[PDB]
Amino acid sequence: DGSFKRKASTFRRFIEKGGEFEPEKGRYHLYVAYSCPWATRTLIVRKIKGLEEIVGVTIVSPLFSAHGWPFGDVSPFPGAEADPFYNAQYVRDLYLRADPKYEGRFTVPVLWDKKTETVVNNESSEIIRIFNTAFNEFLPADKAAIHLYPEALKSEIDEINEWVYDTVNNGVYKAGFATTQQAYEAAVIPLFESLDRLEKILTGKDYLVGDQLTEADVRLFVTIIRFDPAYVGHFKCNLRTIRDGYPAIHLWLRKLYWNNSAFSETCKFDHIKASYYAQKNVNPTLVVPLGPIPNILPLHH
Amino acid sequence: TFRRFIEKGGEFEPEKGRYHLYVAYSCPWATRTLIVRKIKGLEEIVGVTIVSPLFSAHGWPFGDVSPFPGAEADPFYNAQYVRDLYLRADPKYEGRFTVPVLWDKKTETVVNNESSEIIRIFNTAFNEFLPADKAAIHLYPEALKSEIDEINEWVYDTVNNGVYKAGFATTQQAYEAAVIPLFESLDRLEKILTGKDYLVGDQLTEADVRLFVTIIRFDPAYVGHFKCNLRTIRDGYPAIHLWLRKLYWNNSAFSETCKFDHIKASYYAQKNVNPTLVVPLGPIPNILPLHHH
Repeated sequence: DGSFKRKASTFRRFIEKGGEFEPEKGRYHLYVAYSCPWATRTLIVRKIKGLEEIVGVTIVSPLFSAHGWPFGDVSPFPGAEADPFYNAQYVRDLYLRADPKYEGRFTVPVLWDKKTETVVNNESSEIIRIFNTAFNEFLPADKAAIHLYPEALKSEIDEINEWVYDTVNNGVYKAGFATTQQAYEAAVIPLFESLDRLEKILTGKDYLVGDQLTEADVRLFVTIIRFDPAYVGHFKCNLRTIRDGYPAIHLWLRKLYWNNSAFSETCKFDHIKASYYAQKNVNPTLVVPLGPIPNILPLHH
Repeated sequence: TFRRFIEKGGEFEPEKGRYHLYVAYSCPWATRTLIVRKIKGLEEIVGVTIVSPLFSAHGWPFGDVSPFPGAEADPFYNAQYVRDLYLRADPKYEGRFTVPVLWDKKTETVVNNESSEIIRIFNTAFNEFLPADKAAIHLYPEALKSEIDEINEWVYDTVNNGVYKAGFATTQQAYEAAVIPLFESLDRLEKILTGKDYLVGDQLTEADVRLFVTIIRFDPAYVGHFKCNLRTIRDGYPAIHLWLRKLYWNNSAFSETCKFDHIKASYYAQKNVNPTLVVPLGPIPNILPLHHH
């Protein structure tokens, strides 16, 4: 075969009044890696909705090991942190604390409940939607009104998300984790056709849907911001680059990054590059290339 | 120790149909001799055999051993690998079994296996068999020799060898120690070539040939596989990029000897660097058209 098949996330609970997980301040905690785009989704939205003092965060080490994601005391790296709560050493320890029999993959992001010591949700697409409303009572009326998945734009967001996820978000992994030439080509060609499609959508536009920030932008951003700095080279996604092959995408990308601090402050290029290029099965030398220079070009304005 | 020349009255007299080049399209050193062979119109005077680009544990295989489009069988000795030629010439030879090999079919020996000396031989050794315009061509003429040597020195050390020093580095430190001077030399070349068509003397010389074989492989192979990715030629060095496209598109000697499929297959089958053996489909195209902005 040789093709990459992503497994689904199995912690799919929400935070709702009267439910198992009541909205509370200081109760829920996000375990993430700065390198993981899926995890970065939740960080971006945490800052967009102003949840920084309502939902906590721990940064695991970018240096994925044989035991998974280590905490910062186990595999030090600038900005990587120790687990504040269970003296955990690997993200795995969190999962097996929630369920010693759990047999899924030990992925970030983890939206964690400190009260019952379990995983509420480990599906990035649901965590950012939780963040749209679940904590609105702890927010000012205007910050609470922020909603990245609004009803009036829902279907259009869903329609773009479906193929962006399949051929772009996951497409880069299907290309880079392919182990045959046939599997590699079957992923990378649709990837770049989807980029051609996105380029037309974004021509003369600042946002994918409705001329305003939505989760479709967030979800696409975490892949594209990583494209030139890592996916082009390490994952062989190199038919062309964003900065020189897709001017509309490139402009959209630079405006998100440079004009909206939620996108730039959660973007750590050293974590990103260290993580991908430490994958032995793809890059045995473990060398991290010094390029591209820069990680993202200025807006020029 | 195979560093002999072709001169009248010498061990290897200039003769037609006597001398033969064994090369791989993927190797830039070997490609030097292919480019100069066509610049000097030597195609029907000096023969060529294209070995397989799929380098093996036994070295360069011939095309019957490791088939690949355009790779050929050895026409003369049923050789399987390039080493067999070397050991035909001298069973005790203990050097590297490199291409290019400039081979003497008469006495069955290696005349020369140094690409820098082969392309110089080609400047004059066969001029008696050529039309006047091809015979007058000289890529290392006396009046530019010192200038060609000066640029060759650091091009060879930090660019020709440099992409290999970076790409074959096994530590972060060695890698950076190689790639940084590489791109500083490219910055230097960018200045030299701003508003110029040739590195030296406003005319084609071996300096252009020697730089071309590295740069033509830069975006299609060295950027990704050898991590020479601070910036690309096509987007980072417009002067180099123009010089390059003029050589390729205006001079058939540069383009007809350029087989990007051989180049990419050869680099990306290096198991120690790219264990998956996948060959990227990009960049698209391998070299942009001449009238592109």
